Amino acid sequence: MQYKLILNGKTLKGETTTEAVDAATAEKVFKQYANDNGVDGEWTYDDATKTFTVTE
Repeated sequence: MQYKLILNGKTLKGETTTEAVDAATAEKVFKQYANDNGVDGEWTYDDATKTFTVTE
């Protein structure tokens, strides 16, 4: 599957589409992108919308 990351705060607000395949892998990819850009913090995910949020 393809998963959407919403990054919300600090450095940037926006949505980046990563061809992340599965849930597990997308957490490891998304922790990296988040920490790469600054917004290390709390994680939420919703399945039905293919949606991951890095929230303050």
